[PDB]
This record gives sequence, C-alpha cells and structure tokens, in this order.
Amino acid sequence: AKAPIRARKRVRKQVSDGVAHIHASFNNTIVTITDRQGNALGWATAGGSGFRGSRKSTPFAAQV
RNA sequence: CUUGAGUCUCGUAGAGGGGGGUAGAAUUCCAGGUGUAGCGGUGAAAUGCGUAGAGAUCUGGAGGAAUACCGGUGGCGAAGG
Repeated sequence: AKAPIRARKRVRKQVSDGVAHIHASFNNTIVTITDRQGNALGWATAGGSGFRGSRKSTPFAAQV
C-alpha cells in the first residue's frame, strides 16, 4: 500500500446556495452565512480575524 | 337708536378637551432549533458577555412603553400646552 492523497477525495455537504446576513455594527462587523431557511451554516467576524477593538470596526477589517 | 355689545340661522377649518377602542412597526425579554468561538466598550479599554454553547441567524411565545412617514416659522388650545 502506497501513501494517501494530498487533498480529500470526498466531501460531506454540497448545499450550493445560501444567504449572507451581515450585522455591520458600530464597533465591529459580524458576517454569517445561513441556508435559505435561516439555519446558520458558518460564520466569521472582524474582531476574530486578527483585529482588536481599535481596528475591528473598519470596512477593511470587515472585508477580511 | 343700532352702529358698540350680544344672539340664532347658515357656511367652515382645525395635533383643542374628556371617555373608550385598535393596527402595525420596533427596542426588550423567555423557550427552542441551526451553528461554533467568538462577543462587547472606549481615544485605549477596563469592568462586562462566551464555549455550563455566546455573537449571528431562524421560528414559537411573552411584556410594557411609544407612535417612523406626514411636518411646515403649518394647524389647533386660556395659558400650561
């Protein structure tokens, strides 16, 4: 038996479609993609994307 | 005496008052789903909120307060309003 592949041969969902809900808040920005029924599938933030209080409120921090 | 003053007829606009009712919108709160480690507050944060499952997103339920637009040096009330 040889060594295994570098990248996965299979993937557990393929839901194709969703809605990005943004709460661009006065001190931060929070972005969440949810399926069309509003059950959330995955998310990320300004402040969690490597910015503290002083930077997390900017469109450049939100862009990331 | 009718001219001041008063009165009815009649035309008429009004967020004027008191009593009651109502629709939708929203901030909040509760439950639960989905999801997953972030959230928050300031000049900076700190205090504070999270993984005992937050934030964000969906749906059910709950409360109490107030009427966005219209809106104008506009209209109405003795003034307070």
